[PDB]
Amino acid sequence: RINTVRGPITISEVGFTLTHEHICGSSAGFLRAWPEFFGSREALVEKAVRGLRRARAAGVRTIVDVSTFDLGRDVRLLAEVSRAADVHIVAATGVWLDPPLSIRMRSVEELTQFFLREIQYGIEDTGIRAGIIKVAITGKVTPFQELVLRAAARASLATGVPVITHTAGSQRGGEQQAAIFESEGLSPSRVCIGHSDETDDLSYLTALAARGYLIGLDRIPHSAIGLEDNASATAFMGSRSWQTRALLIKALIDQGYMKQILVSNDWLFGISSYVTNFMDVMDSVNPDGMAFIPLRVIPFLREKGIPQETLAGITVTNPARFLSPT
Amino acid sequence: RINTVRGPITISEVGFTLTHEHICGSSAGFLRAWPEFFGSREALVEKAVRGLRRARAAGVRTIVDVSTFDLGRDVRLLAEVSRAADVHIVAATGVWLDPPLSIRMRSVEELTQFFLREIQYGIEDTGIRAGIIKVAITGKVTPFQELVLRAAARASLATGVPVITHTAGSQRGGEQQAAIFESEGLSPSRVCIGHSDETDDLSYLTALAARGYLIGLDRIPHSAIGLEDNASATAFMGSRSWQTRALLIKALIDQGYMKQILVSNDWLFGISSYVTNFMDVMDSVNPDGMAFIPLRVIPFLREKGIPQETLAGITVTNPARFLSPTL
Ligand SMILES: CCCCCCP(=O)(O)Oc1ccc2ccccc2c1
Ligand SMILES: [Zn+2]
Ligand SMILES: [Zn+2]
Ligand SMILES: [Zn+2]
Ligand SMILES: [Zn+2]
Ligand SMILES: [Zn+2]
Ligand SMILES: [Zn+2]
Repeated sequence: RINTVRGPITISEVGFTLTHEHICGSSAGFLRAWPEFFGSREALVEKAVRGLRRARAAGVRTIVDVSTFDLGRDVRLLAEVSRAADVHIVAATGVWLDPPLSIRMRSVEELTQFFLREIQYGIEDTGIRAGIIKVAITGKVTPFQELVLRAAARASLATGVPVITHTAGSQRGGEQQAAIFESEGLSPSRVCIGHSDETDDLSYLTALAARGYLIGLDRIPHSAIGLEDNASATAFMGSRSWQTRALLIKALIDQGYMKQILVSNDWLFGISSYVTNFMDVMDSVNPDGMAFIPLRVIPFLREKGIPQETLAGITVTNPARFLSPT
Repeated sequence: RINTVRGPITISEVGFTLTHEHICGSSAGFLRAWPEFFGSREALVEKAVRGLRRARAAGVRTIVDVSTFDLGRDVRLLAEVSRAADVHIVAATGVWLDPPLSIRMRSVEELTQFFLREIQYGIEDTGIRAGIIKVAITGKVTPFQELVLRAAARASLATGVPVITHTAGSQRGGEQQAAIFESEGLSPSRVCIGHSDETDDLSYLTALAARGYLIGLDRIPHSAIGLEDNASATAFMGSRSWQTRALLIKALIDQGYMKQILVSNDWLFGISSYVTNFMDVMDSVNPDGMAFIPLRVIPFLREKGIPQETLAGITVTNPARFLSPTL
């Protein structure tokens, strides 16, 4: 069974899953301290519920919200939105790229215990347990990021819960992360190397897939094309089209890797961790939001000749195998 | 009136005040996400209540908790401990040295609104309103720190609440905070230059006091050494003696500046933003906690011949003048 913000669900109940999404990109405590940054908590809930309900109408049954403590994960927000939209949400533990001092001063043993608290006991006082561990690196893994990766591996070996990563920007960091994970004895089948659609290097992707890693092509809608005059947009969403991103799904299917592929939008309903009103720029590129994958990518891949069955395998079977604890 | 975590109090209720303290040094959301770091929330509350009751029995009536959002301020913790200890606590807005992205991406105008929300409306959902604005800088003030200082000046000018600031990693640089604050039209009498006991340069402190700034000699018990192993202990407390620090209080008095002096401990009852078990290092060097000022420093100054009336001016009158909102 998989833990969600509404409690445990069976695999059969998971259904069509977007495995890399967020309700709100933020910082720890920030939504509680300054909800009016989002116009109000109530407005952000309403936006999230309308968006998830549109995704649900397009067939989405589950999302995995990969926001960690330091991305401002608010598990009560997740719970409210999950229940109102009636879509399963899996919450996350782990450490993203903006740890505060109380996180970044911690040893590997301490970080392991924090992730275990979140998976085993619950998040804060809520009893809501994490279903995935999210980690991130920049460039070359920093000493602190290596501690986070080792703690993630150890928490996953203890609980069976999977790890999702990424490397900041379009740097291809999977091989360095995979080295660390394997040094801890973590099976590749527990690890998704995320934001892998940021690169065209198919040799890099195929080799990771061939080792049994899951490949997150999780950014598909993010494109700054047409937004060339917005330098903040280009830095966040890149210059590659969504079709270019989507064709990596095809390329990996064609190389025999369909079982290793996880697809998502990396969308959200509010963001405070970047420039002000960035959500508006995002919303203007992808008015579909989280429904982008079912509504637009899926038919795109069918049209390129991929079998509905192979698409169902990527969007249903792969996420269930990935999320079910081992 | 002055806002506290229990509501508004009158000037005459403020009493002997420690103007630079913390209940817990932490990070935003951390005490809620990992209270077992502190052994438990229940354990942190008990320790804080005992420590504030000790300070109270030593004559303390009010503390100012200068912890900002990014220092992990939990106003519900402050309200709980203030009630159980019967010591008023004034809470803070502002930005310390660990702003997360959602803060460090903000403009001066946005930060001004955030500080105004916490002063005028309340902190989080609690209705508890900040009574001071805390800001911090390093080195040569960074561009982001300059934004924070100007937003603080604008929030103070709109509400009358004062500003407490310091320069981390050096023993001067109040001159940087002063130039920026004055460029915004802020009166120096609304500003305390904190951690001023870290320097031995008295001409520097006297020149700020002559301009009307208040001088925080607020780190007095952090002098302590004897721990020559720890890079941690020294890189944070340092190598001087507390007496030498306390003598800066007498030095400013002798220069005619008694009205400009605020004294405190910069203590806390939990700390997660540095090395694990740093709290135990701090408690071993200063087992008096927040009672160190009234139990050690005040009698030391008395024995150096400072009169009662002067010591009451520093500990009672100056903090009430500082904290009372004055536009
Ligand atoms: C800066 C705050 C955004 C919060 C979203 C967290 P994310 O890391 O999963 O989203 C991003 C945000 C920007 C990215 C830029 C290049 C490559 C991948 C990127 C992923
Ligand atoms: Zn990411
Ligand atoms: Zn992502
Ligand atoms: Zn993401
Ligand atoms: Zn300080
Ligand atoms: Zn201080
Ligand atoms: Zn302090």
